[PDB]
Amino acid sequence: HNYSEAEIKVREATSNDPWGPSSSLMSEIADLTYNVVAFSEIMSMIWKRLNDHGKNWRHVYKAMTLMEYLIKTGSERVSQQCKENMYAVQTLKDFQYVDRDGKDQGVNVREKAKQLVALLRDEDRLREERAHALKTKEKLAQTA
Repeated sequence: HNYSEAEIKVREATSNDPWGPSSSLMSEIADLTYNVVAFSEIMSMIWKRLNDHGKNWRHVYKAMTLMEYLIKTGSERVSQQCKENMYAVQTLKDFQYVDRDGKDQGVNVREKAKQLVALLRDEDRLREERAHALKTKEKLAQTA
């Protein structure tokens, strides 16, 4: 069918464009993770966007950025499902992409993957990361 609004938001937040996802858009997606229907659509689209290679690395990098944000500020179900699909996060630590100009863009995906896995496996730390992230999200909504 047509994409749901939640799916459209995830695709925009992970678009193959030279700009990272805005905090405002990620915050909207985070709220939608509490919606039982939207949650599954959101997660599925993120896993799909992470499934890419080489020159399409921005899809992957931005999808990881969004996943990190949702792990920290969305429903606790996000982190739960990421832990259950840990392998799919771990594989990204080996992603490679050096462009035609010889510049290593893939090292960025590898670095973010490494720190994303650490965030998911360090259980005591996740509690503190969520508290700080949620406070940051609250301030975002209370500022222009």
